[PDB]
Amino acid sequence: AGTTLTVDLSTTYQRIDGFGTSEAFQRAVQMSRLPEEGQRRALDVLFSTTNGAGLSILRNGIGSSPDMSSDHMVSIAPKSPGSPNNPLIYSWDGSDNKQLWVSQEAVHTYGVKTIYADAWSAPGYMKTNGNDANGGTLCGLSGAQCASGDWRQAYADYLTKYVEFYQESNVTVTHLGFINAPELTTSYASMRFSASQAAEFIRILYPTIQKSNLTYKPTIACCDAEGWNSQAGMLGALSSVNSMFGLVTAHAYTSQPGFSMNTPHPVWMTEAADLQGAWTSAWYSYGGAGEGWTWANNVYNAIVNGNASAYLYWIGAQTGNTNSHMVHIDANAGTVEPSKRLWALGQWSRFVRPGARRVAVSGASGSLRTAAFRNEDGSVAVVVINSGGDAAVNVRLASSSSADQQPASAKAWATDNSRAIEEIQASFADGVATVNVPSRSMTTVVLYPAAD
Ligand SMILES: CO[C@H]1[C@H](O)[C@@H](O)[C@@H](O[C@H]2[C@H](O[C@@H]3CO[C@@H](O)[C@H](O)[C@H]3O)OC[C@@H](O)[C@@H]2O)O[C@@H]1C(=O)O
Repeated sequence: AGTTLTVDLSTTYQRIDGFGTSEAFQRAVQMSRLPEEGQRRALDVLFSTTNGAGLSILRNGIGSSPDMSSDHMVSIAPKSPGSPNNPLIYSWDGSDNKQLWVSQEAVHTYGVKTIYADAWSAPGYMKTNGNDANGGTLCGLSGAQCASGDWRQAYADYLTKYVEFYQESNVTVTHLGFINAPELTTSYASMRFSASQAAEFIRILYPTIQKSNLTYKPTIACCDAEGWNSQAGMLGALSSVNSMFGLVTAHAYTSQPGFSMNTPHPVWMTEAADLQGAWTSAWYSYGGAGEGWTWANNVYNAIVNGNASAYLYWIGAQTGNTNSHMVHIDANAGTVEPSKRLWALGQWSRFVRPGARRVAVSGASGSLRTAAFRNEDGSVAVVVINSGGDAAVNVRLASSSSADQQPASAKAWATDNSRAIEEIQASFADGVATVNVPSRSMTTVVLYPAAD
């Protein structure tokens, strides 16, 4: 009588903080160059819960560079004060590489409440190599002594000031990172920390945040390693400072998020993309690296197998013809073109809202991959990734709690080769939703308590 998926609300796993992306390295500046119509279409496809992906997290870069040449993110303190005991020279431009505008829109127009500010590097004058690019380490960490002096507290004060500048512009930074890919030396903003050096810095940053006049004390994150395997390798050294930070972060480049890390903290997958793959907007062709289907399955893997509480693609909107970004902007034409990778992330984010709890679901046939989430508002979202033909599915709840009320209505949306989070029939009868899950799709079925 169709396949029945039964949600067990009494078996719970990780909280979901949400889904998102970045506009770092002046990708936000590229959005700002669009006509007003195009700016709003780019902001809608990213953040709109009615006509967009409903992304619920924005990752901002804490600019390290002396200026905005090339795609560099200028620092709030680009000029050296000479000694780390001298006051830092802040030169706040009220733009932050156009990330403040994107943030203000995300928060005030679209209701986003999670903002993750992550430094790729300290300013060059705070580092062993005197540059924010080409690796090097923060002056004054163990094994990183500098003629210029110990810049560790100055770096903590600087990160705190950046958060303060966002606060005074009506945006709360909720999460704060001080490194990115700390195993990697690159030709752009980059900075090398060992796990011990990360733990040493957290000892200094934590009391700096805790003692500050910040209205909201942001959660310290570590360490945006390039994969699960590399980040897992840092957790031993980090365990001595588990009382001093509250978020573990890693990318999906050098390994996949396929296992639960041994950490007490929530874990986010903060960066993945097909960075160099030829642009495609396709949902499904053959399961290649850029296809919407592939990315819908990557998010599934990170949440169900990696115990991720969040999933961020690298870039939202950007110019150029690789899959590093979800949304193509043609600066000439003033056009915005979402790939089916944007719709893949949205097929999660629209229905699995911040503060959702992952809950057990059973009944899936071999062609179906399923997961279920109970939202803070009591709505229950059930993900079905269908690798087979169309599949008639029934969705129902069970609980061991008599406080859990039966749902009063259901709706369903699908993304596939012809649909972008398009509503499909959800035939509801006495607590059960019946849906025809399209061939080669990700479908989400949501059961709603009565608003009336
Ligand atoms: C087609 O060039 C693309 C690059 O090949 C690709 O790596 C990316 O380059 C960005 C760079 O992205 C980093 C990817 O590695 C991560 O560890 C790191 O966090 C990211 O920052 O970021 C710096 C920026 O200057 C490069 O452009 O995207 C390139 C693109 O043009 O899309």
